[PDB]
Parts: sequence; structure tokens; C-alpha cells
Amino acid sequence: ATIGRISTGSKSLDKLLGGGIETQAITEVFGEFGSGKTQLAHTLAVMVQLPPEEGGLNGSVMWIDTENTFRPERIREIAQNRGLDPDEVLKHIAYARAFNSNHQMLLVQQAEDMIKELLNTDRPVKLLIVDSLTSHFRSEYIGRGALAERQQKLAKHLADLHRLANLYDIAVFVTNQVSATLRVYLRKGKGGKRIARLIDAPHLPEGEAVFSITEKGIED
Ligand SMILES: c1ccc2[nH]ncc2c1
Repeated sequence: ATIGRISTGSKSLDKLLGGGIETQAITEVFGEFGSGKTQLAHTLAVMVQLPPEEGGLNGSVMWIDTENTFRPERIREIAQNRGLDPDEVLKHIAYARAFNSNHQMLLVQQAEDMIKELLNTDRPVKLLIVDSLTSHFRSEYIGRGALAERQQKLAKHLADLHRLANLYDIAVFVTNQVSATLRVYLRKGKGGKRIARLIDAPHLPEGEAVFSITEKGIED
């Protein structure tokens, strides 16, 4: 299938990314507390449900939450401020809490079931979010005796995610804190604005995009 792109809500950020985040790819967004990476996740979970003319892919969402950062009320707010129906938008986000790193890996494996079910329907899964990719791995695998296993497990997890992205034409979006992935780094700008910097993209030039966080999620 042709690569599809989901608008981030920000024209500036979309331009930096070559149109939006890609299906058949993992986009990995880094940032510190309050960077906007989870706000971007919430915005994408709304945007993807729109038609292509509006920046979406007529899709469903699956969301794996590792430390309780998913906010249904924020989804409703973004949906309503974008002229959408908040209840319908929420219904098409399948949610799973991951309690630990093993569970998180299992959830990605098992997500394939719902992906298969929705595949040839009116609302195929088009966005799979893991927020965050590494919090459990960082917490569980401490020090050097644990580094080898941590990297091996994380690598396997990313491979599973890549497979779902490629096989089922899904945009995978993961958050992290400091190929395989397209890496975007968020930081605080001036006056409450946020700045995204794209780094080490094989076929997109590095660059920066300034964006805002609003009742619509993110936008220029
Ligand atoms: C949401 C995200 C991942 C999942 N795996 N299984 C069910 C499910 C729901």
C-alpha cells in the first residue's frame, strides 16, 4: 500500500515531517516533562479519524499507556474543538494499560488480533501509540548486569512494532526520553511555544518546527 500520512495538527510540524507521520513507520518522539509529546499523541489519536482531505486516514486507534498519561477528557476536548463528536472519537480508541515491560511486549503481540479484525472494515487501525516506549524497561533493568537483556527485549519490541506497521499499513507513534525509527526531539521554545527538531532522518533534511498547544491539541 502507498504510505499514508496523519497530520499532527501543525502545518509547520507536518512540513518538517514531509506531510505528517507515516504509516509503515515508527515515529519516536523524545521530550522532557511538559515537552508536548503526549499532547501530540492525543492530537494524532483524533486527527487519524478524519478523512484524508482533513489530514486523517479514516482510521481507528490502539493506545498502550505505560504510566497513566492517557486522558479521555483531553481527547473529548480536542475532538469537540475540531468540530468533531467526542463520544464517537473516544469509542474508536482501544486502550490498554501496560503494567510492566513483559506485559507491554505481550500487548503489542496481542494487538494484532484487533488489527486483523478491523483490517477490511470502515475503520481499520491506522495508529498504534506506545506512550511510553521505555519507562518500564528503564525501571526494571537497572545497571550493567541488566543492560544486555534490556536492549535485547527493547529491540524485539521495536521489531514487533515495525512488523505491525509494515504488514497492516499502520503509523506507529511512540514516546521516549533521552532507522529503526524516525526521531523527533521536542523542547521548550519562547513564550510557551514548543519546538520539534527532526534528527538523523535518512531521507528528510534535519530541521525545526515551532508549534503551539491549544484546546485543539497542537497546531501552529
Ligand atoms: C489496546 C492496545 C493494545 C492491545 N493489545 N491487546 C488489546 C489492546 C488494546
